[PDB]
Amino acid sequence: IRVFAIPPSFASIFLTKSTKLTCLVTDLTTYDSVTISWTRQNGEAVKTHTNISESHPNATFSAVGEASICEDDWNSGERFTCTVTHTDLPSPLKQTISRPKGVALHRPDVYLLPPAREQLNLRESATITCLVTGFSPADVFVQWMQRGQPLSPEKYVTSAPMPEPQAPGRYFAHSILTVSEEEWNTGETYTCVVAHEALPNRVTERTVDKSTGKPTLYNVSLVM
Amino acid sequence: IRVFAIPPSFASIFLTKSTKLTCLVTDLTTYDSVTISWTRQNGEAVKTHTNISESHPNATFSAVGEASICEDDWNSGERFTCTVTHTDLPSPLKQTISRPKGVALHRPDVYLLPPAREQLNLRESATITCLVTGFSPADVFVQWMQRGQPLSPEKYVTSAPMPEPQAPGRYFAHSILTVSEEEWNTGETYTCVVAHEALPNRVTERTVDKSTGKPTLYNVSLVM
Amino acid sequence: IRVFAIPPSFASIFLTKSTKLTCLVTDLTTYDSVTISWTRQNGEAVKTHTNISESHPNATFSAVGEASICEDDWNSGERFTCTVTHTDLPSPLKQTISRPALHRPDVYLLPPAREQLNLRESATITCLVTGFSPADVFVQWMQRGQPLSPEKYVTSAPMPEPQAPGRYFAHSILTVSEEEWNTGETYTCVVAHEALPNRVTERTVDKSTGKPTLYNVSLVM
Ligand SMILES: *[C@@H]1O[C@H](CO)[C@@H](O)[C@H](O)[C@H]1NC(C)=O
Ligand SMILES: *[C@@H]1O[C@H](CO)[C@@H](O)[C@H](O)[C@H]1NC(C)=O
Ligand SMILES: *[C@@H]1O[C@H](CO)[C@@H](O)[C@H](O)[C@H]1NC(C)=O
Repeated sequence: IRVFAIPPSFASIFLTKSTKLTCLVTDLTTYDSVTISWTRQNGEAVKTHTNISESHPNATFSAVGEASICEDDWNSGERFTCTVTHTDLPSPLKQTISRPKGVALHRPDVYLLPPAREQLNLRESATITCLVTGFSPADVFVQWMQRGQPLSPEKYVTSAPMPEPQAPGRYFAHSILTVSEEEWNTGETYTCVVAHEALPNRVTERTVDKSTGKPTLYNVSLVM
Repeated sequence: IRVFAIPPSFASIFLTKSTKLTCLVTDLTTYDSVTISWTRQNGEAVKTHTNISESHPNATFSAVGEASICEDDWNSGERFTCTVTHTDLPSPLKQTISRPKGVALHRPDVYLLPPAREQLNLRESATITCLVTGFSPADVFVQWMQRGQPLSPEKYVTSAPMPEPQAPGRYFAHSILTVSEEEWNTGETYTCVVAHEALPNRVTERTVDKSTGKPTLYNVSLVM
Repeated sequence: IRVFAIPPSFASIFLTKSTKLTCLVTDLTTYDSVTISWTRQNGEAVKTHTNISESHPNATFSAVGEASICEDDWNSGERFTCTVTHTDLPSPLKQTISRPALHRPDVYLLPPAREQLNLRESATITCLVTGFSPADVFVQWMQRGQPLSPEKYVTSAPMPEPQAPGRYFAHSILTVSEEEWNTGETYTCVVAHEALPNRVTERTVDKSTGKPTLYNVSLVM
């Protein structure tokens, strides 16, 4: 008898802008016509929690409860409660979840690092790493665009926010993208956008192409 | 007694992120006891309002109503209805606002333009000019940010979007920022963010500095 | 019960060089048998106003008065008056108009951004007209001497300048293909504004406005 609550984080909002919060019911015996509800602080009602899933063939419990909310009732501090009643535990169970205010917010420095000359001199495939350093709290959304056209998410891989070594309560994350290096010899655009809550407009874009940190070599200084 | 619907445009529900619909009435007698009621299509209860304007000099009056809603509720077009009831009206007066759907969407190709070499010869004050072209519908937002932090909202002037010459349904707007010749000749990178309802993260940005017209491989100088 | 005129602007003089006075009536309920009378300050007669107007489509009336007066009395302030004699009024009403600091624009053209000459399909040249007062410059665009069509450029209105107190700015964009602008193509923009001494300024940009003309560096393989 556990009831968990999976909330929507910044990666889940910003990918969709359609905040849906999920109440997970697990650890019972396999009974049908489950009774769950999603309620506010003031006891009202929401969208129905359709798309019930299958149960478990290892005989644990499976029920989800969704509700589509819009964002300001999730940030202002309204607690959202999933209520659970059934045949095993027919007593009213309350699982409350909200957004836990009381944490700082610093802005992510983003550096997009171009592929190293050891990697390119094989001429097989290059990987570009967007480094999203310095920020707090967690839950950043890193995604990649190839000149105003979002790349397929089978291609990049974002890390998880692991806490920074020398910085106190901050984080970092990474996101690598494997370009075929034949596409990097034309060297098009490759911008990395990073959606955090502490930015001014909440979206930062950095870009790197084949000639970005290249210094000037041929300093011709003719004098007369 | 004329009524005016001022629906929040995309500029207004982007720069505050606090969608806030308002409606006004002019040509009204200078008497107290205003009621301006907002409602939905189904008829729930909305936020109240205060801060009613003072008298007109021409023995007339104007009253104002402010509320707050959700953004998906705008994009769903629940035509919110504001009704005037007073001790000087003969009849109920009303307006129904919505989202005017039935429109295309198009991407603003921002281009940031660095000042004319004629103007960095007089040596007082440049004018950097973000050109925001190609979009549809109207109502783009442009904001200038120098080194993360935003510049003062009266050091730059966005125009109003005007229909582009050959392409029919598209528009263009401009925005100019004035710097002096000492701020430009250090470089400062001067970002120009463009907020528009057809961009994937709804915020794009460009940047220029005085080393952008350079060819940055050769530094061909010339001394005397 | 009002009458508003359409006085000549600088764009109304300079585009046509056939300056004219026009005035329309409003808030008057619809009727017929109206007379509008264009009349000078000292009362002498004018060009005979013709081309009678129609009713308003909002249950009211409009009426038009035409005239063609040359520039010396308009630039000095002949307070031109268009009298309405209606049926709503047995009191005929005289509505006068007039032509009421002077700085000069600094036209700078700006050649298209190098981000735009990678698409190779459109380029936008942008005649920035900053500094002037009063409003309503007339900007137009001449290509190789012969003036370009009025459907290949736009121009905003004046909009008051950010830091300057009572001075304006304007803009005008002219769209060319990349094959046009990458083959020479002088593209003069000419501002027409009264506080200029000659009353016209014109400036030019081709592709080669910036290479420094002593040296000429190339990058060969
Ligand atoms: C490039 O040449 C200029 C021309 O005199 C010289 O002053 C400068 O030191 C050189 N820069 C570098 C990085 O070598
Ligand atoms: C580039 O050339 C300028 C021109 O004098 C010179 O002052 C500067 O030091 C040079 N810089 C580099 C990085 O080559
Ligand atoms: C320099 O001049 C030569 C001949 O006039 C020409 O071939 C070359 O293209 C010029 N340089 C550039 C960058 O166009």
